[PDB]
Formats: sequence, C-alpha cells, structure tokens
Amino acid sequence: VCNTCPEKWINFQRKCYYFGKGTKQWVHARYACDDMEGQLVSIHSPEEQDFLTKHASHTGSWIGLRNLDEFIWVDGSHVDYSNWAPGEPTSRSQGEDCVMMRGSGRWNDAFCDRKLGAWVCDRLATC
Repeated sequence: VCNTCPEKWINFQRKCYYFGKGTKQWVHARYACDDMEGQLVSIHSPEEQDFLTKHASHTGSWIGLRNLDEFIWVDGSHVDYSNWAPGEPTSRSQGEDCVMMRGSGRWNDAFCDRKLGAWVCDRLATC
C-alpha cells in the first residue's frame, strides 16, 4: 500500500499533494515546492484533475507546466493528459509561458511574474 503522506499533504492514488497559500510568482512557487521535497504539480489523468479541482483555490493556482522552447512539466514529463480552457494556449501571447489552474480546474497560460494566492506541489507517496 502506497498512501503514506507527510504531515499537511493529502494523498491521492500513488501521490501526495500540498495545497499552498500565499502570494507567489511562478518561479517563487516552483522553489517553495522544491524546498519541501516536492515539485509544482504534474497532471496525468482526468481522475487526478478531478481530485485537484475539488481541493483547488477558487482564485487560481500555479501548476508545474511551462513552455520551454512545447509545454513540459517541471519533473521532466511531457504532456499526455491536458485540461486547457477553450482557445488556450494562444500562440501570439509572447511571454505568457507559465500555467495556472482556474477554480474550474481548467488551464490558462500566464505571465510568469503574475502573483497568485495559491500553488500546488506533488511528490510520490511512501509505503
């Protein structure tokens, strides 16, 4: 059984999630996750998305998705499952390289220096 979570983290399947609060730019949230032995959340299934939507802040949260050159998760994994809001991401939005999750759970690309009140970390559950 792999459902062991560190204190303050919530289990879902083989992963642990941390629903962070506090005003952060994308890179500030990326390091807040790293310093807690986690990473900004990577989403790989509609079941995982549904669980996140249920615990997510109504005012928007940073997720581990970013445009490098192609959108890639901070942990290195490529996008299989996606939950972009209609029309997203837009090709012509130069500089809107980071991804936030709305209260609905749908994804929007955004300027990296935008300050959001929430961010979500993930890590593997222990046994």
